[PDB]
Order: sequence, then C-alpha cells, then structure tokens
Amino acid sequence: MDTTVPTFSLAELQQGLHQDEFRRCLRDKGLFYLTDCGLTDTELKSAKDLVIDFFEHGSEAEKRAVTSPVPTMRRGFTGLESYSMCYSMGTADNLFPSGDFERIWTQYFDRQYTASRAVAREVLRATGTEPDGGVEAFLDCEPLLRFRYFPQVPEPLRMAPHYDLSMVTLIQQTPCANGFVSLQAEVGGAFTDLPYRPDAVLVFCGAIATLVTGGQVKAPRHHVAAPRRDQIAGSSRTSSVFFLRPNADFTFSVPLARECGFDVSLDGETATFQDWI
Ligand SMILES: CC1(C)S[C@@H]2[C@H](NC(=O)[C@@H](N)c3ccccc3)C(=O)N2[C@H]1C(=O)O
Ligand SMILES: [Fe+3]
Repeated sequence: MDTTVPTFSLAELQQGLHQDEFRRCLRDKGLFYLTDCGLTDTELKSAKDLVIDFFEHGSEAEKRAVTSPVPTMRRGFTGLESYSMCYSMGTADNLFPSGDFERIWTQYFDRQYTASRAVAREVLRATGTEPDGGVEAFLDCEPLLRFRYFPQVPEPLRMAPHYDLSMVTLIQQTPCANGFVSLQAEVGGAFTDLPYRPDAVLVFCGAIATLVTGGQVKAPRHHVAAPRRDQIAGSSRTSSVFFLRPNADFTFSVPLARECGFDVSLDGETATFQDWI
C-alpha cells in the first residue's frame, strides 16, 4: 500500500523532532531524502564541472596517468579514452589530475563523509544502538565515493534489484533534461522513482544498518534502470554515491544475518566484513 518517500531535515532530527515518523520509516522503508545537512547543489555542480572538464580536455597521456590500474583498485577513472565514465576515491591512495582537482574533490569527499557520519549517528540513536567499541570508532571507517557521468550521443540489459553493503549510502544526482528517473526502489511492495530533489540528498540504509541495529532497520532493494532507444534526447546525468562502509574487522552474528534474506556466503558462527567480499 504505502509507496511514498519522506523528507526530513537533519537539524530538525537532532533536536528530537519527528521521532516516531523517523523510527517507523527506518523499520518499514530504510530510505529517505534529507535536507539541512551540510551539502549543497553548488558544491556538487563544481565537483562535477571539474570532472567533466577533465573528461573533455585532458591530454591522452594525462588520462593514462590516472586511469585505474586494475578493477580492484577502485580509485581513479574508467571509460574516458579511445556504458559510461566513472571516478572513485577513498580516504587514501587516491589519484589526481591536478592540484585544484585534489583540493575540490578532497573537500567534497570530507563533506560527504561528515554528512554520512551524521546521518548514521542519527540512525543509531533513533534505535538505541551502541555498537561494540562505541559509535565513534564504528563510524570512523573505510568509505568510498563513486561518481558516475553519463554523457550524451545519438547514432539494454536490465540488472536486478540489490541492497547495498553499507551502513548508509548518500546519493546526489543531477537531473535529466527529459524528466527520466533512472533510479528506482521498492517501497511497500512497489517500484517508486527517486528523482533529483532541490537541496535534498537521497539516503539508503544498507545491510550493515540492518545487522548493527539487530534487525530494526530495513535495507531497501533498488536498481538503476538504463533508458531505452527512445528517451535519449537530453538524458545526460550524473550521480554521486557515497558508501559509508565499516572497517574490515567489524563483526556480526550469522544467526541474525540470514534471518533477513542476505547472501549466506560463509559457513561459520560469526564473521567479519572483508571476507564477505
Ligand atoms: C548503482 C549503485 C548506486 S549501487 C551499485 C553497487 N553497490 C554495491 O553493490 C556495493 N555494495 C559494492 C560496490 C563495490 C564493490 C562491492 C560492493 C555499485 O557499485 N553500484 C552503484 C554505482 O552506481 O556505482
Ligand atoms: Fe546500490
């Protein structure tokens, strides 16, 4: 029945407002838009503008020097040379075309990481959860930021819904000129579209939220629908996805894990994050 996605301000949540609405949302939907956390459309536009700049005007040699050496190294670019381009970075071992690039993207990462820690803090507090070793050690982690740009042109294997392997994930997207929403999830047994919203950021909870809160938070299945050969006049878009992932050494009791419906990939009593990849 219920297929709407609520918006909340983070400031408002930190002041004890909307406690019930937010508790229920987490348990029943695991996803929500969020205002008044320290991100801006502008910050995003400028990080984007700088990447696209490089994509178009970068020497062939410059590009080689920061293309990702191997798929394992999820750092640097992919798909920019001679179904789209992609830039990835983490807390370290990053690759960088220029000095001003380093500064803008390092700052955009820190900001995204500060926001995503803040949201996570709120998700734990709402469900009364103190992970072992404390909230802060848990939240001080090994995150990853994938930015992805789909350019234009004019001259489709539908992948299946997944849940994310993250405490939380934050998505900012620029829109499509043609109104096409490429991002969909399951809210109350239906597929709901999740557009760009002005000065909001989309937030999925993930497996680790479910695990860490003892089952209290849902991790919604979602997928990125590509467009067909008919709605591509004005369908350039970007998204910026930030995975707040735990430290490899984090652990969870396996009775509880399969109890939800996640890939039982290890045959043990309890386990850690890293081997589950
Ligand atoms: C479409 C998405 C927003 S979600 C999807 C997927 N997320 C995961 O499975 C994630 N837990 C993961 C990432 C990398 C290695 C192992 C596991 C991913 O990556 N895609 C994103 C994207 O556009 O880059
Ligand atoms: Fe995902």
